[PDB]
Amino acid sequence: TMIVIFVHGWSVTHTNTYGELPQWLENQSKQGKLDIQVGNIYLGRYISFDDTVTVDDIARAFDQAVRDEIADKLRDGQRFACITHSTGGPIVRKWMDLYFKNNLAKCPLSHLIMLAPANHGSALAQLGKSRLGRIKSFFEGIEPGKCVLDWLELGSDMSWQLNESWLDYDCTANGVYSFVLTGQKIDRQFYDAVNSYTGESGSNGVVRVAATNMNYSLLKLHQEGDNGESLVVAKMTRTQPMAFGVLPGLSHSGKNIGIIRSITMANAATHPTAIWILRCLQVKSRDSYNKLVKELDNITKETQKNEHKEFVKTLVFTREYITNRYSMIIFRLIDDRGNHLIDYDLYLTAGPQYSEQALPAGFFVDRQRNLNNRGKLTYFLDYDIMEGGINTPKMQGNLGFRVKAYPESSDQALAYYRLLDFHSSKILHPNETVMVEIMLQRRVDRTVFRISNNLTPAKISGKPTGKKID
Amino acid sequence: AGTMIVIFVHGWSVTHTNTYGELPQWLENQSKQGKLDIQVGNIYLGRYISFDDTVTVDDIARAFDQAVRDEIADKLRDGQRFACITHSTGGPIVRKWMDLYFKNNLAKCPLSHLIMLAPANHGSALAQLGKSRLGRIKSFFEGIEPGKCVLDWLELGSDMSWQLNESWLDYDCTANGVYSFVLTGQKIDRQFYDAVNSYTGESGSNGVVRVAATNMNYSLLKLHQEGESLVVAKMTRTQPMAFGVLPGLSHSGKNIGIIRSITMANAATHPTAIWILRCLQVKSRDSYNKLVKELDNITKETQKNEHKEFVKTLVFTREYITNRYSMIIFRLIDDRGNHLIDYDLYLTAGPQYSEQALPAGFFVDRQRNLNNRGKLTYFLDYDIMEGGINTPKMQGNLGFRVKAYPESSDQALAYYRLLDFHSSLKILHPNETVMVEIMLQRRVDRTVFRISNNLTPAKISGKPTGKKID
Amino acid sequence: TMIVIFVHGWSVTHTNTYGELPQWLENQSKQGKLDIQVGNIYLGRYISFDDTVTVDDIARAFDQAVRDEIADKLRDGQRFACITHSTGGPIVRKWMDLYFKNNLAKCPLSHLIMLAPANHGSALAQLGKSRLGRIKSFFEGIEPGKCVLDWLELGSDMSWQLNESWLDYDCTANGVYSFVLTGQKIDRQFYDAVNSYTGESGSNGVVRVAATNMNYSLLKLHQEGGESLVVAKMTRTQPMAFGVLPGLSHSGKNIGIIRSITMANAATHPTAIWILRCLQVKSRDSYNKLVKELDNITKETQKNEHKEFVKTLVFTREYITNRYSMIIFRLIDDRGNHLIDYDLYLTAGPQYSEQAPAGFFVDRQRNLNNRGKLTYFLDYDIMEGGINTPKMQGNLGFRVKAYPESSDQALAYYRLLDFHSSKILHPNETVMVEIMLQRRVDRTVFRISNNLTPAKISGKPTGKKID
Amino acid sequence: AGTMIVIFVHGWSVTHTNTYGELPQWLENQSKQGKLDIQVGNIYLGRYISFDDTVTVDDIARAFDQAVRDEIADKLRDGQRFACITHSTGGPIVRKWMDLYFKNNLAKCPLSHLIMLAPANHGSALAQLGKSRLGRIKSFFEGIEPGKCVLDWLELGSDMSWQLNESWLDYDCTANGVYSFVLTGQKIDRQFYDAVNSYTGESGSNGVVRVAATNMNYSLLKLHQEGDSLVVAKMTRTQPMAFGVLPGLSHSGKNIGIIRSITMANAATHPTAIWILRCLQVKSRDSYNKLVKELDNITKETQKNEHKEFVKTLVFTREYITNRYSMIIFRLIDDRGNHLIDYDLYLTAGPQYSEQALPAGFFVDRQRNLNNRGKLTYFLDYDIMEGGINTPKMQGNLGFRVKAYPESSDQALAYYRLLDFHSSLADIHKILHPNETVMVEIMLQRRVDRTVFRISNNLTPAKISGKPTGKKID
Ligand SMILES: NC(=O)c1ccc[n+]([C@@H]2O[C@H](COP(=O)([O-])OP(=O)(O)OC[C@H]3O[C@@H](n4cnc5c(N)ncnc54)[C@H](O)[C@@H]3O)[C@@H](O)[C@H]2O)c1
Ligand SMILES: NC(=O)c1ccc[n+]([C@@H]2O[C@H](COP(=O)([O-])OP(=O)(O)OC[C@H]3O[C@@H](n4cnc5c(N)ncnc54)[C@H](O)[C@@H]3O)[C@@H](O)[C@H]2O)c1
Ligand SMILES: NC(=O)c1ccc[n+]([C@@H]2O[C@H](COP(=O)([O-])OP(=O)(O)OC[C@H]3O[C@@H](n4cnc5c(N)ncnc54)[C@H](O)[C@@H]3O)[C@@H](O)[C@H]2O)c1
Repeated sequence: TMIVIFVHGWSVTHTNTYGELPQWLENQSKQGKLDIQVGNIYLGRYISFDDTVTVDDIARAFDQAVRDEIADKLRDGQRFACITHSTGGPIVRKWMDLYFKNNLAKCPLSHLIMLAPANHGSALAQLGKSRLGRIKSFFEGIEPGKCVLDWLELGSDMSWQLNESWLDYDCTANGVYSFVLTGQKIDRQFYDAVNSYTGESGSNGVVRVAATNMNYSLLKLHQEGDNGESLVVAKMTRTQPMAFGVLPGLSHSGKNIGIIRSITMANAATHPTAIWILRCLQVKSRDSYNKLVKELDNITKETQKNEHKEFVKTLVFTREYITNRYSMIIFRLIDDRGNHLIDYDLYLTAGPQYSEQALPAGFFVDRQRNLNNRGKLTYFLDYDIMEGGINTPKMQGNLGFRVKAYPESSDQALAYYRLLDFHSSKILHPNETVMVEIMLQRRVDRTVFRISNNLTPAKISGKPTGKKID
Repeated sequence: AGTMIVIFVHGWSVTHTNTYGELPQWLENQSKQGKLDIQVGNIYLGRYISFDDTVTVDDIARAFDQAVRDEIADKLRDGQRFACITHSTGGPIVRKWMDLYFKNNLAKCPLSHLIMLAPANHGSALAQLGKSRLGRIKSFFEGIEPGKCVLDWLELGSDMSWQLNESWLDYDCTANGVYSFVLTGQKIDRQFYDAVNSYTGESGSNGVVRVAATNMNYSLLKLHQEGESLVVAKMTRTQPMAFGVLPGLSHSGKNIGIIRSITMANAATHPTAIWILRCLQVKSRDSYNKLVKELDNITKETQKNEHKEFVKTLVFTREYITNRYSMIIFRLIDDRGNHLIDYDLYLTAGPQYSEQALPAGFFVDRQRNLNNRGKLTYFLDYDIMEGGINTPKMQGNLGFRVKAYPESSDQALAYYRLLDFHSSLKILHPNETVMVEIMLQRRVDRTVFRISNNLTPAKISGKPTGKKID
Repeated sequence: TMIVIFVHGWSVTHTNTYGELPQWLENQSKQGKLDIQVGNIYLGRYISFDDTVTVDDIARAFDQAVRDEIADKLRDGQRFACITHSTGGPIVRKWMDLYFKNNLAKCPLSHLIMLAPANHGSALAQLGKSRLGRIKSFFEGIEPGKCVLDWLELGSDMSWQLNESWLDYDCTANGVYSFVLTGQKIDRQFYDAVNSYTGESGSNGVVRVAATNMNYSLLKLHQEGGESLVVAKMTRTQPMAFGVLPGLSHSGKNIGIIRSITMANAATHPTAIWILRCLQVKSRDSYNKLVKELDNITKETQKNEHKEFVKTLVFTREYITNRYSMIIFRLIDDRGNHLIDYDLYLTAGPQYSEQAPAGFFVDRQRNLNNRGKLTYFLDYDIMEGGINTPKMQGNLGFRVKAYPESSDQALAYYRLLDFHSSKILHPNETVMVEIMLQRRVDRTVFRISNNLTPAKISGKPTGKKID
Repeated sequence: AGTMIVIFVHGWSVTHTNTYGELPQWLENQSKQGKLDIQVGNIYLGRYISFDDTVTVDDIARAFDQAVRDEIADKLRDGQRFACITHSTGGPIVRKWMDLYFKNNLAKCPLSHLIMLAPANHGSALAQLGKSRLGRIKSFFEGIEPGKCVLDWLELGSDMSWQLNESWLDYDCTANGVYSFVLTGQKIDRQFYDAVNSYTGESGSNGVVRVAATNMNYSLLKLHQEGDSLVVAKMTRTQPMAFGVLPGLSHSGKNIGIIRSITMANAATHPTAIWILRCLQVKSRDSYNKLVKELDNITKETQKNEHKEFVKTLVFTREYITNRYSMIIFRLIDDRGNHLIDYDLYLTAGPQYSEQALPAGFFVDRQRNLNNRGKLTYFLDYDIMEGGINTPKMQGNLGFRVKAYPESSDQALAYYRLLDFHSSLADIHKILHPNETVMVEIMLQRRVDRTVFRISNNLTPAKISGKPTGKKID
């Protein structure tokens, strides 16, 4: 009654990317642990190395591939589970959005198990097609498709569109049980030295675990107050809870410790991914699901506690690597007129007074700005260093945002924005991404247009009246 | 329930209200003699900022609303309505202001008349030349360089002018007690022909804006591909509006500026002053109809007399041929929502429409928009087109052929197929622009995603099936 | 006692680009009309469709291929003749410049016959790699190397550099006999409706007649000086054989200048005819008589091809092809900078009015990598006809103004230059026009004062200039 | 029969001559007390335009010569020479001036002393930050946005910076009676730190210029790829110049600006006033060489006292570590004249020269020039590196590895070969010196395969194969 479909990631050119997990599940079903008839396990192959192919298209082609091989079985009423890796995750989420956003109860997918999904993007996607194809994790010279890489770029418009659309989902309430499994171990033998993201703390060498999590909040900040005063009003929303687990000592790819690539028949019984793939596949109820959620999070705590400090030693060097728990902000800033702000300055603030110079030492990990939509900003931060120094008596747990959009207020300004200030701290969570959309009031001065019945001609002064228009 | 207000609106790079010539002084006196009902002090000079890089057209239209309320909110509340006499970009400004504030209830927009002097309603070919290069041109000597965002508005094939004009397809000013008129000229002030820029003397233009781009009588043909490839044509058209081409008038200049060259002494004989007075005297649909025919007659008289111009000097003899012209603005997208940038576009003619059968001399110019490279503005010679195509061996045919890439090939995976629209005398009209939005069928090959239950790992072939997906 | 090597053009993937001319030169030699041993005819094949391969690469490679195959025969005192087509011409010209610039008496090349070389560039190159590859004749969809396009875009730095070096050449005096043979016929099937250059008058569909000629002048105008102003300096290459053959396009089996040559039509093919004559030249006299005969063929061809009437059951059209002139402008200043923002004017008439003949202009192009290189394409006949009249006194000049202009605030600017002359233009010829502007800096850019009381720094110009 | 003349020239962003603090009046009164021989009226305040986009550094140098000739022509004719005291970009400008008029006859240059305070001789990391972002920085609150041509010059690894400073390799200021000096500081004025641009508080700088960029004791390093892969290296170095890292001084600001904070009430105890007065008194090869010995001593003590700073407010406690750093400026060309832009560069250390063996914390910052993509400037911590490399297990080794593209592959036709260079932190002939910039020019051997051109006398037409021969052409 159960069908299983594997979906790989980008820059994949061989179906052994799935390791030996497919054979395992078929072999496990033969022993009564799964109800998968012979021939109901499918290996998915899709073309991710084409510059002309967008993400939507592959989601359209996935639909065509599903109806093609198993329309008869879906008519009988079987439903399938999705075990994806890397881009496969976002692809299937798009396919669901393209075909079942508002009738998920009638979607033929029964389970969706995502392995290290770049649900909120990969920092390396901005590196390009050629500079990143050189990294042996892809290899060829110029590997993955440009349009796939536009999607995965941090602060991507399409990424925001699909994830804000997914804010409304309720998979559990509709009989769809989704999960996310990821690791935070760097396969240090493949660290590209002149591309630090490959050994970034908080990642498996490719995707940051905070980008894997499907538990995230959208925070909308609207500027108000006429010419003073009131200013910012906040409204926050959150996805439905999803089973989230950071498993121990598993990187993104590679036979050695690849989250899926490292699965063999011999080690499947003790492979964290193999073990938990199955337990998720076994879910058939709401209580079973929620018991798996509270089990997975417990593991997440354990692995991130056990992988906090690492001492690797060669005959040449001695090194300690610190891996904490992290967070991610995707900032979008628009205005009340439809323009997308691209020129601005954004500050995190803290202290009794919400000063931009007060955040604890070491709060920052990385700042990236999207190439196509420049006005999108993705910050990568150390939640543990922050929360540690944030939550004290004389800092009071404060954290805020200050956007200085441009052009700024001046004695000659005619269309400009004002300083926006927000004071809070719950915005950030460990191993979580946050989407902050900040809407500013575009302020046009009355001088931009004036009328006077003084019919004696005169020069048109660019003299601002210092008074805004309604 | 009685009285008339008049508000003048100038054009771009205007820094002095003498841009309006002496037309305000004239109308005040004409109303004093009983030819209009305009109380003393109800004629207004508008002055807005067009030389600011930060100020948008939306900004100015919004600022116009505040300027109106700021000065004549009381009178409007008394049941008074104003007539906007606009010049150049002032027209696009006022149209945008009706769209922002009163589209779906024009019946009580405070505007009763809109007389539009030489407005780049469908853009100005000069805009793409740039800010610095244009400020140095003889058409811009009288002011400062133009705003970057204003220039983004008047660029041929611009998105904003497209958005505004498609919205104006649904307008109906006449039925709502709003009488709009467009008046322009087609004479080149040859003393201001920029040498290294032919647009400043382009036939069918007044040195700045093309006659066809001033007309508000335009169509929108949406051509959708279906499929053996098929095409479905659907066209709509604006409501009839008064349109006049007056004799021997340029865009600006004290010599023959359509409004700039109006003095107290020459107003009685000035074509602009005469017909502006007539237009303001309309208070009925029948009066509107009568003016429509009378104005069209002036267009045919004007374009008959100005067909040839003989310039002789002690140094050279020259003949200038100004005919009647047509304009297209092509938009090209696909059925998945993407906006296409790479395509080849053909006009067709003959028995079954060869791209090489067009009459010699059909072409005047084409321009590709800088921000949307998929927007194509063609400028053609309707006389020569119609003259050759409406013959027995030509059978009065015309069509479009679009070749968008990636094209069909063994490289397929993702591509488009040719479109052939087969039509016409109608698509073209003299002194008229037409918007041709063509929706393509994006085809995806099935190997873009396939699933197979053969658990034996294998390489992933990028070879298309030759069969598209749904 | 002679070797022949064929060199092809860009986007060529098959040796048949040379038509059947190679077998024709082997048979003509066997009949006693040339002294070529059997096996001394060579087909050169170089890669032009690789984005990473440069013209410098291909030249360096030509030398290695020559040495790899005929080092034996070259030391035995044989020397070879190169018959080039399209970009193959510039390639040999570059090789020539890499290994035998200072001593053409020791170069193994004895003859160079160039078939429609875009020696001064091709207007098509700017169209891009993708757009050009879609032209059915060369069809593929993205084809030629981008570095090849960089060399062959009008006004490119490299072709400019190679050809400035060529004002110092004199192949004939060094025993080397050079030739340019081209046509001006449009193969009208290959006309691309979205790219009008494909039928441009004054071209063979790809190369303009004035772009293949090696008879050009490099005119240098140095603005000196409140006033005083212009100084002119013109240098010109040594004479070369230039022939415009009848009824031949760039490529295609129908009327390709070399591609349409067959075993059966070679005797009447204008190319095969004059290729044999060019190879038979062996002295100053043979070269000079050949030169003038090509001049007669050029005037005969261009007089018969002035008007062409094409006929179809759907339309009847008339094609007028005149003789055209190309100017290539280079604009720098007395400091080494390359000027990008400026307006350029042709001026004519008694007062040299930039506003003064109708139809003078055909095309203008701005190079994509060097923004300051401006290429004119002009109708010489219409030009000469309108200016060499009583009321226009045959005058022709330039005017340039680089930005910043002299302004109320300008501190680093340029002064208008005005050249008066006319010989700059000749039909079927390109002229390279380098203009050195005088960069003027106002003193306010730097002042010193012993008034030690601090004060704000005003940037208002003093109205004076620094040395 | 003369006295000396002194001319101040400021840096970029300067709209007011108070940028020089009160140093000029101090030098006037100090001369009045017999400590200098400056006649009244022989001290000049220079003002050049740094905020105009149309104005290049070459135009500033040109204008300086005209200004000097406009004001003190007959003074210089009568046998007088002037001392230059510069701050920020004024340093390079004068250096550009000397190069335009006296490159190879410094014995005939009217300048007798050059005292540069915070010259971005090798550029400022802030220059890459466009002239719009940079005018928003609170430091130059009083100043307006730069001219773009000054930025292009100040940008790290700019071609024009490489040219002037490469021409300065053959200078010998001391041997021609010209006494030049570099006196900088490394204090961060923590009050004006722009939190959106961390360079403004970068360790190893004063807020604008890194200590490695000020110094004129630098080396040019050439690595020529040879073989039929072997490397041949040629190192060249400038003549010793006075170098001083003075204590507790930032770039600008009346609080602790190296020159902006100078008043007459604090001049007697201002390190910059003390040492400038000493430089101006140099009148021999002897006094000069012993003045640089003194500056080396102060440079040392300054960086030992400023290694650790602790700022304590009621809200937070912080500790800032500042060590000694070195700047590598990479230029990459090939033997054909082309400029290699696409490549990757690995510093390698330890036995067997592994890229993955560099000492932890070796790196501070990397920047790729905007106008010339082939220029790579690395900013490195010398102490952490020298500490980790000059140990038994590391054998004191440091090398370079550049790959260059296209690389060796089945593509081939025109490609490049791996360059492996080995040497350094030995203290005998090392490549990195503390508080120093090093210039590294990398020439790769462009390799073309024989398939790019073949000839054959088999006259039967055939398809042309782009299949690489795997063998190269000379
Ligand atoms: N590359 C990474 O792994 C990484 C790490 C941290 C942050 N980021 C951030 O991602 C964004 C893009 O990364 P980026 O590397 O292009 O920015 P960058 O500032 O680090 O480098 C800019 C350019 O210089 C190149 N370059 C840097 N070091 C080089 C070296 N040793 N050899 C050859 N080329 C070298 C880079 O490839 C890039 O083209 C930036 O915001 C950056 O701060 C990237
Ligand atoms: N800006 C600095 O102080 C700094 C510090 C260290 C290294 N660098 C290096 O200098 C080079 C260029 O500097 P960069 O800052 O442009 O590179 P970057 O990678 O840090 O940022 C790239 C773009 O994102 C913008 N941006 C980043 N954070 C922002 C924020 N909070 N608010 C508004 N805009 C923000 C930046 O202005 C920039 O346009 C890079 O190689 C970079 O790695 C810069
Ligand atoms: N195998 C791994 O997992 C791993 C992880 C981190 C660092 N390392 C290695 O440890 C050593 C110390 O690095 P770190 O942790 O102090 O800082 P880092 O590795 O985070 O590097 C900091 C910056 O310098 C770049 N860089 C790193 N190594 C380089 C090299 N050999 N050559 C040129 N650029 C390089 C990086 O891309 C980054 O921009 C490096 O050799 C580094 O390659 C290895």
